[PDB]
Amino acid sequence: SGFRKMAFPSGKVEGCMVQVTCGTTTLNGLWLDDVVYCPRHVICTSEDMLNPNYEDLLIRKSNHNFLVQAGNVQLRVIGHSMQNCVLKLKVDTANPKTPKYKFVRIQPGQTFSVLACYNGSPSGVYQCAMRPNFTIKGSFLNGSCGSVGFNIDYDCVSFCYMHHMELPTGVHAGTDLEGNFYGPFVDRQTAQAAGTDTTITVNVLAWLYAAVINGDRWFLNRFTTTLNDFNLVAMKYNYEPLTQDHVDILGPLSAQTGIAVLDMCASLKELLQNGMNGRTILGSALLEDEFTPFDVVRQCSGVT
Amino acid sequence: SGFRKMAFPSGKVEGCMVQVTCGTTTLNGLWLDDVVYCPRHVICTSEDMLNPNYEDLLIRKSNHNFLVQAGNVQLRVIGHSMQNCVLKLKVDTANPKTPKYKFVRIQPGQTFSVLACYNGSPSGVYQCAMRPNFTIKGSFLNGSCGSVGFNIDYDCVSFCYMHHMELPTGVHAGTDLEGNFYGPFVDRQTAQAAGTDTTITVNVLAWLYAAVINGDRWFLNRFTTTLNDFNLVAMKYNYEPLTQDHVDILGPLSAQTGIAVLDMCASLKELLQNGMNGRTILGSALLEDEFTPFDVVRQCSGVT
Ligand SMILES: Cc1ccncc1NC(=O)Cn1ccc2ccc(Cl)cc21
Ligand SMILES: Cc1ccncc1NC(=O)Cn1ccc2ccc(Cl)cc21
Repeated sequence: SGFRKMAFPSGKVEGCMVQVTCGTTTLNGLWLDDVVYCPRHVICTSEDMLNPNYEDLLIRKSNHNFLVQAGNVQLRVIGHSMQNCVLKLKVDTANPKTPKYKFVRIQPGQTFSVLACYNGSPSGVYQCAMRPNFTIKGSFLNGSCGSVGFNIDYDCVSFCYMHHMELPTGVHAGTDLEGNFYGPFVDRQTAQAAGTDTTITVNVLAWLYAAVINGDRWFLNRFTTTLNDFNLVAMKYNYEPLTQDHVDILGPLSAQTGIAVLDMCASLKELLQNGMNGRTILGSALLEDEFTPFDVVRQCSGVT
Repeated sequence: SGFRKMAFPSGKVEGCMVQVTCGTTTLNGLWLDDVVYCPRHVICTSEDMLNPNYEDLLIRKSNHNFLVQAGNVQLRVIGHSMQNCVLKLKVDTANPKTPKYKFVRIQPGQTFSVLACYNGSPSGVYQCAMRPNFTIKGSFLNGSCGSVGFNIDYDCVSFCYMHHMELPTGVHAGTDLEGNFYGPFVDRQTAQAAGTDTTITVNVLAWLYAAVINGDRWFLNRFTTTLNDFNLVAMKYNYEPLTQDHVDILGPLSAQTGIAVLDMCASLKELLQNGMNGRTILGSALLEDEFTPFDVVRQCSGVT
């Protein structure tokens, strides 16, 4: 019992974190096999960020200009290439701590763990969600660039995010491990406003199922609804539209609890229309949307 | 920017987790040097839990009855002893992944990270606080016993908690690494109700300072208060009394923000008396009390 915002164990990713310095800029790198991945803005000065021409800036850089330090030892850089917004630094030594891994590009609403690092050293781990506006609400300071987001399935680490920047509104933007930004963000110090941060409805329903499994049942009502009726309410509250795909993904939670998905939708509808009335659900006074149905099943079954 | 419930990186603790089986009971063990620490109820059957005599039960156990598996390899048990509510299993091999460590007994209000494990394997990491009633609001299922709580200062892991049980109310009870329970709990399947779960006032104030540092300032008011006036309000709301020791610990946050501790107390007083009025602070609709002043400074400065 109990339901917590849980992150994946971070050891497998800690063994990959390195420090990358180019000139006067130091950020984090991810060392997998004989390649170190890092944000391409490591080649920039803060002045360059206003309007950087990365191909032109990169011409003035050689293998020896990229200083890569793993723990306290220096890695020898034998190649460097730019792939979208990330630099790939080929080193002469394969990372002995390389776990089994994949690079995946996640969709909005999907959750992942972040290992926040500074100077190649881990500071902490927390759980995030890729927002519907393709930002993440992380906790990052200057020097955190290159910190990565990931999921783990038994022994395989699926890297899904690399941190690049903070928007003027304090939210965060970054890329997948192929260097493609999530959303329309660009790695330049320019006006980049985020779109509407809508609520991930399917995750809120998953979290309502987690609450029922853990004993918080006060919000269960005598009503049901339809996908179309629910979605009218969800539109009004800036909630993502619920699809039959989402209903299907909630199937196992519906089966475990004996509460039909549409009945839970009706509970969520009343919660949206009437609020919590000073009450809490899983220790929260708001509707949590950063647990997917898979995270709920995982945490409620104890997958390791 | 951004403020998250952040856990310590868990790698150093993952390298210590082992599986301990005695008869038909399997739980987690913590392997440090040549000793494996685990809850003493590993020697019990579920029937034994109603009224166990641990010294008597332990007499029927020999070194070979404790099966300790680290990853997929078996550790040889050359000694076993009971220290309070934990068993110490001396093995013939020192854990090669033993980090620098200490055993500390924390006080209520102090926070720590939990590496939840099942069958000696890590499932996730989350941040906890030792409640004022000496329970923890964790996320643990059957088989999680032996999962540990810890803090890290650069390279030293301070182990502070080992999970033992869930109370009938879904809250959790456990010991320090010397086997002494936090609070008045005993390792027996008996009626154990928890005392009042009061709010950790000093942590709420630390989190209000974190909110100001991150831009959430709507709750700052034109008022001040005194320790005695504040404490009258704190009593009314089941908040822990604020001492001059707590004011002193908040000093660095007061200095960074330029907001006197008593002025922040007055903001907290109005928040208690008037509620949030449907507004949020650091994405929360309630007053968060599981960040200490040290956690706020740490996260807001980027200590690794
Ligand atoms: C300071 C901080 C806090 C949290 N997370 C990241 C950062 N760092 C930055 O944002 C660095 N940086 C500055 C201008 C700019 C433009 C584009 C890009 Cl990609 C990076 C940029
Ligand atoms: C099931 C579960 C979920 C979460 N956290 C822990 C557990 N396991 C237990 O509580 C096991 N167990 C059962 C009876 C009893 C009495 C005393 C003690 Cl020490 C352990 C006891």
